[PDB]
This record gives sequence, structure tokens and C-alpha cells, in this order.
Amino acid sequence: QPAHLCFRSFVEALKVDNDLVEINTPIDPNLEAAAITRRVCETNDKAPLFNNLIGMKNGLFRILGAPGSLRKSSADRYGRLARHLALPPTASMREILDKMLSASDMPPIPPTIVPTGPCKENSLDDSEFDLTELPVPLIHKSDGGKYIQTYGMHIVQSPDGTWTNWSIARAMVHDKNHLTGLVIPPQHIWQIHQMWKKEGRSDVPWALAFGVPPAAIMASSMPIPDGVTEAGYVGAMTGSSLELVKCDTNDLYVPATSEIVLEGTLSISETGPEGPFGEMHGYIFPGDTHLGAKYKVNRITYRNNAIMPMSSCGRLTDETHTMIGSLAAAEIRKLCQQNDLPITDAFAPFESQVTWVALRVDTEKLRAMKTTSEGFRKRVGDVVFNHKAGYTIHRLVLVGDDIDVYEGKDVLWAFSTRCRPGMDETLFEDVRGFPLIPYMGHGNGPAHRGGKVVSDALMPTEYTTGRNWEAADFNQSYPEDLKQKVLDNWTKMGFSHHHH
Amino acid sequence: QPAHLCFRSFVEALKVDNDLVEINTPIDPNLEAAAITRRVCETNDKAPLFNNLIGMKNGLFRILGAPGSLRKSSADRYGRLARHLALPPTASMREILDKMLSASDMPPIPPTIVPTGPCKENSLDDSEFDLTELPVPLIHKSDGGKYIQTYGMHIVQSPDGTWTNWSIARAMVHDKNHLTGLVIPPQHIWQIHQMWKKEGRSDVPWALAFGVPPAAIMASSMPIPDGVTEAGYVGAMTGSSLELVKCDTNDLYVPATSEIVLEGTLSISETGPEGPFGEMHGYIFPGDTHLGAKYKVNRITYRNNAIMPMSSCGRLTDETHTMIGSLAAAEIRKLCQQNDLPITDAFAPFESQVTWVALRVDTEKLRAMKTTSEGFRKRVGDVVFNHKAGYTIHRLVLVGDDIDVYEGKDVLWAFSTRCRPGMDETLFEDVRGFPLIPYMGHGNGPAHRGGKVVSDALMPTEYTTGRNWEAADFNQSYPEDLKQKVLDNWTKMGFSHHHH
Ligand SMILES: Cc1cc2c3c(c1C)C(C)(C)CC=[N+]3c1c([nH]c(=O)[nH]c1=O)N2C[C@H](O)[C@H](O)[C@H](O)COP(=O)(O)O
Ligand SMILES: Cc1cc2c3c(c1C)C(C)(C)CC=[N+]3c1c([nH]c(=O)[nH]c1=O)N2C[C@H](O)[C@H](O)[C@H](O)COP(=O)(O)O
Ligand SMILES: O=C(O)/C(F)=C/c1ccccc1
Ligand SMILES: O=C(O)/C(F)=C/c1ccccc1
Ligand SMILES: [K+]
Ligand SMILES: [K+]
Ligand SMILES: [K+]
Ligand SMILES: [K+]
Ligand SMILES: [Mn+2]
Ligand SMILES: [Mn+2]
Repeated sequence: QPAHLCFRSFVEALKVDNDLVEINTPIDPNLEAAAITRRVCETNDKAPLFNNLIGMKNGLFRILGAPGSLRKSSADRYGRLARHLALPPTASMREILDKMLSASDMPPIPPTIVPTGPCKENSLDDSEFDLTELPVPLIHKSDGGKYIQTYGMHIVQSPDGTWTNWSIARAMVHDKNHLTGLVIPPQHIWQIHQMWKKEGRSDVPWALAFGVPPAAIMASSMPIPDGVTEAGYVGAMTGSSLELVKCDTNDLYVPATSEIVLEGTLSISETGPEGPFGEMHGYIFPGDTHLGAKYKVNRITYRNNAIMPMSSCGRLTDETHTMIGSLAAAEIRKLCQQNDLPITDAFAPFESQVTWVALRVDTEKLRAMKTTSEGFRKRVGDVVFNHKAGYTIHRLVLVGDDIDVYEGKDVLWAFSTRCRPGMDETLFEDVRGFPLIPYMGHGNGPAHRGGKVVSDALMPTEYTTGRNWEAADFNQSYPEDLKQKVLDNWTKMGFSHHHH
Repeated sequence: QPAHLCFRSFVEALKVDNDLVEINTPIDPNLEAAAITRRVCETNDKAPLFNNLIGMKNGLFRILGAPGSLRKSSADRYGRLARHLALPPTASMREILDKMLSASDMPPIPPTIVPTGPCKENSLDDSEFDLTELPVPLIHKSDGGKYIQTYGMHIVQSPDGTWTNWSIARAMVHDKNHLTGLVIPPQHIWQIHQMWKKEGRSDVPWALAFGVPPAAIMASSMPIPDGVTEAGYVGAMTGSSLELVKCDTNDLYVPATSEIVLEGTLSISETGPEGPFGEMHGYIFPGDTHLGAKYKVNRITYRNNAIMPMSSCGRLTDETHTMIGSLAAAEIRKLCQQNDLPITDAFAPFESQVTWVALRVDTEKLRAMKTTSEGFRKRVGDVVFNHKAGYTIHRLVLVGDDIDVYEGKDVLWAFSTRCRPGMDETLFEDVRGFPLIPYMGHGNGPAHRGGKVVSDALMPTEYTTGRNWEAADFNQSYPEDLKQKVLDNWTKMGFSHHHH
């Protein structure tokens, strides 16, 4: 099976890429696996595969850390993401995001049901497993539980059967047969949970599949539209129908090659302690436990020599940055274009802790609009901050065509030099806020409302007659022939490789 | 003479440090010298010494580019600045700024007058020189003149004789015997010019000395207080009285080892076209010429084989960042402390294009103040933005004790995650603004007023009971013994030098 369609093949691909370190000596899931992975993520090192996890039994489980994190070299910086999607390992972020958006104006390719797959190689009924006995990691020293679920896909379906959602949401072990996790608005797992609660008749049928097809975990992390079944979007994106197998205890369908599957129910009535957790913005607030959603696990199925992927998330750079931020930015780009806004590109700078999105404007189109900063900022902010794709993002930075939004240094330059504080900004207090940002949920104002801004880093003539400056840089401040002379004589004179 | 006391010795020091490239083949001052220097500054390469400048004659002049720019290695990143001050080349920014502040609670050490020095080796009277015939550089292709003055020190004295100011302000060749340049409020050259204009009797006696003692050019770039003679501050800082020689045509005194000295007058009445110039924020606005101050040159004296220092300023990183920003931040730190504010450290992040200053707060002291964000931001902003040391700075970011303000990544993390847009900020519209920032002088509002902000990145409990989080990072999320184990086993497991 190809790497983008099968997690076990993905792991092979990382090895072949010389992007994997296999650790075959015993490693403790209590902090050690996650500490190694954290260091990987902070240094852009090779992904760790923990083949000898203390507490591994019944063949459950090995751990792969840092599945979607960055590589050290510039040339293949996003290679691990490219391997989720069948792209060359040198693919740019623009190419990765374009691939993730490609299915948005394609017919879905619905999944294909097959009778069995690797995920059925082993099973444990409700008399045979205990979640508290598995080698579930403690990821950060102050976490309120062992977070089994950091890179699996929750599967829930609307009561009417017409929408099956795949998404990542954290979850931790509660007891032998339950998890607790975050199920919050406006996320699709929450939206579907609310449909079942209003019906009021039963708990939500649920499955959680770990080690799914890489292209599927990417869509799981992207805010594709309400009512759109991720499986068909992934089928369109990859050009192939995904192969799914029915759960044993319910009628949901999971990827045939899933490493590990939990089957059970998400309660419409019960809750339990959840958190705290060391989160995407870089913090944990020890002791901040709150009631979360409660999942009951009835069955486990798994591959021989099952591998659990893990995100050791926090400060830069991990899956919460590379995937949450970039994939939200991609959806925002599309949203803007569909609302007739002249946006060419979007990206969530890592320097902003993925709380900003920079929007590159086609300023020729802007000029034809014959508008102003105040009007245009309001328009952009209303479109984005009133939509679910904008949920995680608190600052939008508008930039002109000279800025490469995928380069944080250039975004920070433009923000700092082209957007006058206050005057060139519009604050939004009556929009949904992201409570996980510390200044929201642990800040001075309402956790769930406001705190958003549109920062206009377009200069005045960009709305009227065109750019009226040149950069004071090597590229723009010197003629072509001179630049080339300097470059050609560089090492000859005494001054100091792409791949590396 | 020591390197910090003599520019010619400084150049030797750079050579000895393997931080200099001598270019002995012909180089054009029309753009080529500056293009090479620009590339140096964008790549943190060795400083270029142009020993064979096209148009060099009467022994005027060689060029040293990038005198105060960064070195590539982390260990000696600020080494060129350390060489201005007799510090080890590994000195930290905190140590450099502490050295520059050290004279602020010392008695001045006034200069010593000597009868002659190297700067008198050669002279040209007003029948013998033509500024338009010298190898003055065109620094950026769109500049409105040849900017002779990018790293010399203007010397003017109050009419009463009691304050002699040394400062850097740009100037370009106007004609054979005049320059034009920026003389703007609240700068000391402007303040002294205004004193002479109110007296109304004569033009201001002036000298411009290039290739001055490095410790003197650093003080020249720092906003030490009104009425304080830089020469005595530099004497206190270095522990030695500076040796000065009288000008030939006026009674001002210049450093004995200055490379090149211009003597003449700054007009109290005349102006001439000045600019545009590719400036510290990274831009030039072609064609934006405005009237500037006009200097008349009566005499030139110079060393044998004179060397003119040059800043090829613009996008990161050059003297306008390393010196303007850092030295303003140092003075702001002191100002805050003198106003009883609990500030330990200050720095202007390069990522902000040195338009921000991050202020590290002693949060124990803050807690004892029993104050709030709104009150404290207003206090800090009133102190800083009402003072000349705050002139260039448009955003202040308050951070707690866990943040190293000298590390831009950590400042950006704290800003993005701890300061709620709008609510945690205070805008200042009734303060002096810095017109050179593009969003000011080429923006949507008044060029000279407002556009400033205090951004509070202190979290709520930092004002009350203390920090209530831990970072989700390797350092803070794992116990000591574990961290050390991981580090000790790092390369053994398969994962990847200080000086480099
Ligand atoms: C990549 C990724 C996405 C996480 C995520 C993580 C990762 C690794 C974790 C597990 C390490 C930490 C927590 N995360 C949550 C999360 N969304 C959410 O609602 N709760 C979560 O607890 N997300 C983001 C969520 O996957 C995206 O917002 C999707 O758009 C949700 O899909 P949906 O649009 O179908 O609702
Ligand atoms: C290091 C440095 C400082 C420049 C400077 C440059 C450099 C290299 C240039 C020459 C490349 C570009 C322009 N600069 C000007 C400038 N200040 C000013 O008033 N006009 C200028 O044109 N400054 C900043 C000025 O030196 C500091 O604000 C001082 O505090 C001024 O001294 P004062 O406090 O005695 O007035
Ligand atoms: O648990 C977290 O660190 C996390 F990022 C949650 C989240 C992300 C995006 C949307 C919603 C919740
Ligand atoms: O010419 C310039 O690029 C410049 F930075 C001028 C300046 C700097 C600080 C204070 C005043 C003017
Ligand atoms: K999704
Ligand atoms: K603007
Ligand atoms: K000065
Ligand atoms: K705050
Ligand atoms: Mn969805
Ligand atoms: Mn001064």
C-alpha cells in the first residue's frame, strides 16, 4: 500500500527517507517517550519510533512520535507532511496546501467497503482489556491524565446517517474502559454530539482509529465544511476510494489498515475530569481540570505489532503548528476567495504560535475595488471571524503582493513597518474566541468571546495607484547586472548548499 | 592605541579576528561598495574593507562597510560591537548594554586637549577640495544623493559652551562645498540648532569626524540625556580621558585619531534638497525629496590612507538595528528604573525592525505594587513615550521574568500568547511619533503624532499571586533527571558545537 494510504507504509517511508530513529531498547511511556519526542520537535530532528515501550503487552503498542513535524533542512523542511500526501519531499507549503484544497471543487469519491483488513488481526473484548494497563504516555509532567489520543481520528456520524465526520480531538484515559476528552463548539464532533443530544435517545456510536492513512489524518485536522464527509474528500484528493471495514460492535466504518481501533460510545449525558494538558500555544496550567466529554470503550482491534502515533505538543514546532495552523490558513484562503475577496495566499506564521494568519492580497484587484482600509478590514474580518475556519485565529494580517506569507520574517517585517497600531486595525469583540489561547481562557476578558483583530499592513497607495517604494535590500536596491557581478565574485573576493 | 580608542586599531582588530575581507582590486563607490556591504549585512558575513575605491585621490578615501553589524556564529554574534568597547568578543548583549549604561552614574571624565594627531596628517582648504569629486558612495539605487555621512559623528556645541553633543545623523553631498542632512526634533543636533537660531546671530560652528574612536561612535548613537557632553560620558565609560585636537577653522575639538574631519557651519537659515534615502526600516520612497538642513564645508583634514566607515542600511541586519535599537532600549531600561518601574531588562527585537522594545518585569516587585494591567501600562507608556529615549519606539511589550528579552523568538511567543489584542493594550495618540516608520510618514495618519501602543504580555496572576503555568517545552515539562538522561543518550540513540 502506498505511504499516503497506509500508516505502516508511511513509517517505512520515513525510514527510507533517513527521517526515522528506531529505538529498540526499553523506553518509559511515563514521560520519557514524550521527552525524546519534545526534543525532536524543538530541534527538527528525525522522528522517533519506540519499538520497546515499557508496559507493551497483548502486542499493544509501539509509539511513533513527531509524525507531522519539521525536518532540519530547508529543502525538505515539510517532507513529513509531503509523505502524508504522495507529494515529493521537497514540496513547498503552497503545494501542500493546494493539495489539501484540491478536493473542494471535486466530486467526492466515497469509500469502498471491504470485508476485512489488518486492523482486524487482533481483538480484545470488554473482559480482556484495561486502558489503565496499556503503555499510554504521560506526555507532560503536569498533565491531568495519560493522553492516549493525540494523533488518532474520531469517527462519529449524524443521526440521519448523511454526514460522517473524521477529526482529531484530544482524549485521555479515565478508567479501564473510558476516556475523557475535549468536545467544544464549533468543532464538528461537538456539532454531531449536539444532534444526538437533541434526539435524546442514545449515546453517540463512536470509533477512534489510530494510525490511519496519512492523507486521512490530514483531512481530520482540516476545517473542511460543515456536512462534508472527510472520507469522500480524501478520496477525491488522492484520486482513490478509501478502503474501510465495519466496526464489530457498531455500524461505523474504519480504515482497513488502521493500527489500533477503539469502538464504543460518546455519552450524551455523562462527563468526567479532563485536563489539564500541555497545549499547542506552549503552556500547561497545572491543576486546571474541568469536566469533559466521556467515551466508553467496548472493543479494541489492532494490527500485529501495532504502532500508536503521538504528538508531544507544546512550544514550536509540532503537529499542532504544522497541521492545525497551516490547514486552517488554507481553508481561510479559500473562504476569502469564495467571498470575492482578492486573497492569493494564506499562512499561520509559526512565530505567532499559529494565532495569526497572514493574507496576501492581489493588489491590482484591490485597486479596482476602489475601497479603503477601514472598509476592507471590516469585510475581511466579518468573513473570517464569523466562520468556523477562523476559530483558532485571533489576528489577521493583510499584506501586499511583495510579501511571501510562508516566510515569517517577511510577515513580521511587513506587520511591524506597514500597520500603524490602532489606526490601521479593527478589533472584533463580538465573535467567537479560542479559549485555549492563554490570554483568552486564562486572561482578563471573556474566555469565549472577542479578542480578535484585523491588522492592515497594506500601505495607502496599494488601494489607489500602486506600491510607491522599493525595499532597501540587496534584491531591490541594486540593478540586475550589479547584483549578478557581486554574486559571481563573492567567494573570489573572500566571502562565504541548497540541499543541506 | 587600543581598538576601542582608535578606528585604525579597530580595523586591525577586525582583521586579527578573521572578521574582515580586504578588497584590493577596484570597486565602484557608485552602488558596488554598498551592494557588497548590503549582502554582508543580510548574511552576517565579514566586514568589507575597500582599499581600492574608484575615484580615490588626494588620498581620500578607502571605505570600511558594516562596522557594527553581526557575525555569523552565535558565540560571537555581537563581537563587532564588543570591539567598539574593549569587551571580549563573546560578550552578551546584556554586557554590551550594561557597558554603555555604566557611565550614567559616574562622574564624567572630560577630554584632554593635545596639540596634534593623525587627523592633521593632510589638509585641504576651500580652494583644494570638491565634495562632488570625492568617491562618495551611492548607497541605494534610488537615493537622492551620495551619502557621505552614514557613520561619522557630528559635533555641535550650545551657544553658551556648556554642552558639546556628538551624534550620528545622515548627510549627503549637495555641491562642491555643502552637504544636506536630517536635523529633526527631538534629536540633540536639532535642539542645539534651535538654540543658535533663537540667538539669530550666526551659523552653528560644526565639525563632522569620520572614523572616530569606536567607543565614541557608540555613544554618538545612544540617547544619553539632554545637556550631557558625550565626550565625558565616553571618558567615564572607558576609564580614560579622550584625546582631542582643535579644528583649524573653528574652536571645536575632534578626536585626535579621526580618519577624516570636515570643518564648517550648519546654517541657521538655509536649506536644500535632502533624501530620499534607504532607511533603517527597510524602505526607500523614490522621489520623496524634502528640504533638509544645509552644512557648509570650509576645510577637510585627514589621516594618511584615510578610511571612511559606511553603513549600507536597510533590511536586517545593520548598524541601524544593532546600535539604534539596542542603545535606545538600554536608555529606556534605565529611564524606567529611575521612574521606579520594576524593569530588569530591555531590548528592541530585530524581528520588529527595532520598532518594538520588550521590557522584562521583576514580577515580585510588580506584585508588591498591587496594581492592574490598565494602570501599569499607562504608567510605563507615559514614562517612555513622553521621553526622547522612546522616540523611535512604537510598541512596548511588557513580559514577565521567564522571558529573555534578548531572544526574539521568546518575545514573539509571549506577545502572541499573553497579550489579548485591544483589551490588554493601551494606545497613545498624543505623543511624538517617529515619521521615518513607513506607517507614520507614508501612512494613513499624522506623520509626527501618535501610533504608539503598550502591549501587556504579563498574565493576570503575575500581578497578584505569581505565575500559574509551566511551559509545554523540554525544559519545563520534564524532571531534571529525565532531561539529563535524554541528553546523555541523545547521540547513542541515533539523534544529531557552541563556537561554530
Ligand atoms: C493536528 C491536531 C489537531 C487538533 C489537536 C491535536 C492535533 C495533533 C492535539 C490532539 C495534539 C491536541 C488537541 N487537538 C484538538 C483539536 N481540535 C479540538 O477540537 N480538540 C483538540 O483537543 N485539533 C484541531 C482539529 O483537528 C481541527 O480543528 C479540525 O478542523 C477538527 O475537524 P472538524 O473540522 O471536522 O471539526
Ligand atoms: C547608528 C546610526 C544612528 C542614526 C542614523 C544612522 C546610523 C548608522 C544612519 C546614518 C545610517 C541613518 C540615519 N541615522 C540618523 C540617526 N538619527 C537622526 O537624527 N538622523 C539620522 O539621519 N541615527 C540615530 C541617532 O544617532 C541616535 O538617535 C542618537 O541618540 C542621536 O544622538 P543624540 O541623542 O545626541 O541626539
Ligand atoms: O489540546 C490542544 O492543545 C488543542 F490545540 C486544542 C484545540 C485545537 C484547535 C481547536 C480546538 C481545540
Ligand atoms: O536615516 C535613517 O534611516 C534613520 F534611521 C534616521 C533616524 C534614526 C533615528 C532617529 C532619527 C532619525
Ligand atoms: K476535519
Ligand atoms: K496600513
Ligand atoms: K548621542
Ligand atoms: K496580558
Ligand atoms: Mn469535519
Ligand atoms: Mn546627545
